[PDB]
Amino acid sequence: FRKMAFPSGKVEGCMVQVTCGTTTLNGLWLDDVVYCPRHVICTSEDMLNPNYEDLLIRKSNHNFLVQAGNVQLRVIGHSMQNCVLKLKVDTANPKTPKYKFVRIQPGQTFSVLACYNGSPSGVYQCAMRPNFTIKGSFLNGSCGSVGFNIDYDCVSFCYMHHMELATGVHAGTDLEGNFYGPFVDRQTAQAAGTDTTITVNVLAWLYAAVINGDRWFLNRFTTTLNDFNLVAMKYNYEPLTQDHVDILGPLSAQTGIAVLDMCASLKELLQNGMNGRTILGSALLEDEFTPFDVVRQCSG
Amino acid sequence: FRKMAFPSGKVEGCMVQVTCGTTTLNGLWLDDVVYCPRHVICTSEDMLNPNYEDLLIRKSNHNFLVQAGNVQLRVIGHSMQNCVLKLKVDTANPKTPKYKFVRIQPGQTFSVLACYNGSPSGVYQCAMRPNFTIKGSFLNGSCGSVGFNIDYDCVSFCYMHHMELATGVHAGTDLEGNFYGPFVDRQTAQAAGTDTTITVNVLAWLYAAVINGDRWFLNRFTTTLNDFNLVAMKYNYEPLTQDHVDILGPLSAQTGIAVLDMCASLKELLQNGMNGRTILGSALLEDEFTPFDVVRQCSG
Ligand SMILES: *[C@H](O)[C@H](CC(C)C)NC(=O)[C@H](CC(C)C)NC(=O)[C@H](CC(C)C)NC(=O)OCc1ccccc1
Ligand SMILES: *[C@H](O)[C@H](CC(C)C)NC(=O)[C@H](CC(C)C)NC(=O)[C@H](CC(C)C)NC(=O)OCc1ccccc1
Ligand SMILES: [Mg+2]
Ligand SMILES: [Mg+2]
Repeated sequence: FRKMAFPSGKVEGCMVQVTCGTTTLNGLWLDDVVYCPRHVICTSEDMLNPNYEDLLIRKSNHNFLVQAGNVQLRVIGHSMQNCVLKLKVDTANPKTPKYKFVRIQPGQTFSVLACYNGSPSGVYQCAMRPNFTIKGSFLNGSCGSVGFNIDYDCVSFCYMHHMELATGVHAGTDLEGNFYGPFVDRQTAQAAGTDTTITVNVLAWLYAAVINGDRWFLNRFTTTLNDFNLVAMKYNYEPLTQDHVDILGPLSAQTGIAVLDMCASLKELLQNGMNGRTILGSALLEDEFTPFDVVRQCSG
Repeated sequence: FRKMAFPSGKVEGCMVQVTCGTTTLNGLWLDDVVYCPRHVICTSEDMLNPNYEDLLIRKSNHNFLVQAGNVQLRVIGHSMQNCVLKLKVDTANPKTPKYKFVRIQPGQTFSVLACYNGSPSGVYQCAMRPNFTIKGSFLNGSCGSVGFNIDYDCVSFCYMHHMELATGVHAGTDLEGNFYGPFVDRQTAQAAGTDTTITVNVLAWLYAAVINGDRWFLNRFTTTLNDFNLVAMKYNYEPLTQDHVDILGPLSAQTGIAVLDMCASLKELLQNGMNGRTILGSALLEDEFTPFDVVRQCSG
């Protein structure tokens, strides 16, 4: 059981480079539109307190330099949608996959194609934290890298990288420019607030462990939804609902282990620790696998 | 700091499906040759004790069905090289990237494009263990999935998946068909032997932690190569050499922390445990990042 990203080839064909002034970052080229973070128009001084409407008014189509590999795209229109800039270009991307723009929920996962200067660097699998941050690896110039899921042949774009809030914690928007969480694209200190552990993901991962022969943690107890959620609150785990029980149905039926039974095992993991032992090669409870991720990786 | 795979698009364009009899698996289509595990010619009974030379003699070009998406490739020659079958087809793959075949060393890393029926499923980053196994996620029909590294525009293929030795541990060949380790492509029980922790990778990861602000583990001590390797042997860590010290040079110079100083810190991590604390969000020492992987992810 590995943390698996989606194959990134369909997204690789959409990455371009966007330059305005001296600032360069990544753009997503779909049909005849290039999407990128609006702060590409900012100077370093601008970023401390930008008036984006005023700043964009001083830019014309020809101040936006868009480069797809080594061919240069002619910008014929520009528009601000929330925190994203949409650059109308004169050429439809011939590599445009079937795609949708989706806004994901906290606790769902996606792949990130980290890019620099319009060039792919690596791919990794992320979860949208309950506090709407992402724990990623993003260096300067990675802005505009996108997060996505693939359903057969259709790419569902769900995230675009905008900013680093603190060491190792990042924030961004959907592809309509709306930030996930309360963040703004301004270089002023911003609080993310208390995060929580994604309970249903932890349970899915425990099922993954059972499916892969790892079962030391299974205990003699059961529990109730309410009894468990009292334990969940003390450990800053999200409350478990019947919706979550339902989504775990494939895993509970595959293993013959009732969800409430697994909750009892999790509760004892929480109150007693792991005692130097290991689950699926990890010494902490992993919460960045959704139930679908587990079924997917166990279905091929 | 995330475990990052290479962008998989260049490899996606080379995956095909290979069927012989009822057995189907993945093939790698490069130029006018398709590479795949030779056990595609085996029945379930054959796999218990195959005579591959005898079994292949009963197959002609037309018993090999090769499918690239929905177009079918005409097989005009077949050849066994070690444990790999090479199927000469009548069409060069128009998506063939610049590529090399390389045989990696234990402790080096690579990306795996897990595939089923010739179709990409996911990508993840792996290390070749010191005992020449890989800890991956491979279901039935994943054989022929390949491991690779990318240097700018050139794909270095280094691994092809052949078999599961035990729950969660896998074995395979280079692209010349030579198994990594002592394994054979036969369904008989096979020992992998004692694994060891990749010391130089652990040290690189500790540097990654310092680069990312995580430094609680840094201590007041230093040590010597010989003193440290006495501690390494007791904990089944590979001995550290001056070659390894040299490769850590970029990280030691970036952080201002001497390698032997970090070894002292690692030694105390080893003898005292982690005391419920965390390094880069992990509760165990991670050894599947090479020094180059760390420089790469810290260089963009
Ligand atoms: C885009 O490529 C780049 C990637 C970063 C990893 C550098 N992002 C930005 O340039 C972005 C532009 C502003 C207008 C949103 N700024 C940041 O991401 C910035 C980087 C940190 C290291 C300063 N983060 C930020 O401003 O968060 C708010 C903040 C302010 C002051 C102190 C801490 C946090
Ligand atoms: C290819 O797609 C497939 C992927 C496996 C994950 C199923 N591999 C094989 O079909 C391969 C063919 C043989 C001739 C190498 N067999 C295995 O991989 C087999 C699977 C296990 C679950 C039986 N592993 C194996 O034979 O290892 C040796 C062995 C034998 C007996 C008991 C334990 C281990
Ligand atoms: Mg912005
Ligand atoms: Mg074989």
